[PDB]
Amino acid sequence: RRAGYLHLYGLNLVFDRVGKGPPVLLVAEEASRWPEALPEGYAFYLLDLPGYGRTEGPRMAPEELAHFVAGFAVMMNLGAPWVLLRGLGLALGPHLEALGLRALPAEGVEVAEVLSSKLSYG
Amino acid sequence: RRAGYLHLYGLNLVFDRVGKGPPVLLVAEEASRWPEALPEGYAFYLLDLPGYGRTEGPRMAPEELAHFVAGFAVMMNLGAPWVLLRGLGLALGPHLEALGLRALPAEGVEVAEVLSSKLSYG
Repeated sequence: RRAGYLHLYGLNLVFDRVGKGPPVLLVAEEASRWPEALPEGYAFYLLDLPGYGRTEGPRMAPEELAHFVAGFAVMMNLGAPWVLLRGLGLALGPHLEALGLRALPAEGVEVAEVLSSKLSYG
Repeated sequence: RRAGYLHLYGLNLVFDRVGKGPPVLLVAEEASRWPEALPEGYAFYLLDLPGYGRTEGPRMAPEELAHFVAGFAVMMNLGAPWVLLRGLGLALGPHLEALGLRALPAEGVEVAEVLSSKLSYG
């Protein structure tokens, strides 16, 4: 696994990367909320949202946070990756949708099962 | 006015730039639709939308084009710049606002009057 950061909106948003394949954003308060073994075949980006984990920043409302996530997708040239949500991430869902990013709640369910359900044979 | 380019969403969006200060996006089909003399104090970015002028691209819907504009702003680290509209650009207004950018119609007015009026009156 690997850590890195993107300078965006005057902040340095820290995140973890791992895997190769179509890109998928994993969004919770921070990378630590995704402990499960992730599946092969996808380029995962685990964001630490501003104000949590390793990303220094102020505490912002859900809609402001959603712009940081939409901002991340375009600045990293990920196009329109799917966004899995957990914890504080859940509250971003509606806002992400309005920004053109499909949001998939993954609270209490492993990433491997989510990507399979919403993709695998059906 | 210095010409430039930004690779975005697979395309090379050409734009003209002039001025220093708060950033301001002038969006119409392309740059030459802003003949007026622009006021000092703003960093103006005049876009040639995909498919028009110097920007090679397919004909896209207004909601799709609003995405390019938003993409341009975060990509160029412009924060939340106001977007003045003219011609084709006017159709983008609603979608732009929904993406978090304030759109101002500049159909009949020269940019300087639009900005001084919006900033000073009301």
